[PDB]
Amino acid sequence: MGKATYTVTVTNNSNGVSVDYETETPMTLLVPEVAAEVIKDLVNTVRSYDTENEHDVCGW
Amino acid sequence: MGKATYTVTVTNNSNGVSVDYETETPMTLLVPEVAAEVIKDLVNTVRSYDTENEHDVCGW
Repeated sequence: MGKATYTVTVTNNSNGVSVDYETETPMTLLVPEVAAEVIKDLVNTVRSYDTENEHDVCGW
Repeated sequence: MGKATYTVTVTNNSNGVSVDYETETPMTLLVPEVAAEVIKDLVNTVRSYDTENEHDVCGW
């Protein structure tokens, strides 16, 4: 099993919220639009657990 | 114990290499220039181990 994939894990030490996402991106990793979306995607996901559930959205 | 920080890990399932980075970026996480560098930096670091040279641009 030798595929080209990447695992980006984003966790908040302030909220202690961990979030991992498997994304297979070669050069796209260097890409800002992709990296930004990834970083934001991860964060967006981390916050996703904050909003909707466990308390209603407010701060955000 | 109440600090604001984030843990972004980057592992290449293709090279089985992993790289973790602890950075404190609130809104920056959404920023592409920051995320791009964070994503590229992470990758650059992961690849850094692939290259004999272990000197990667990351503030100095």
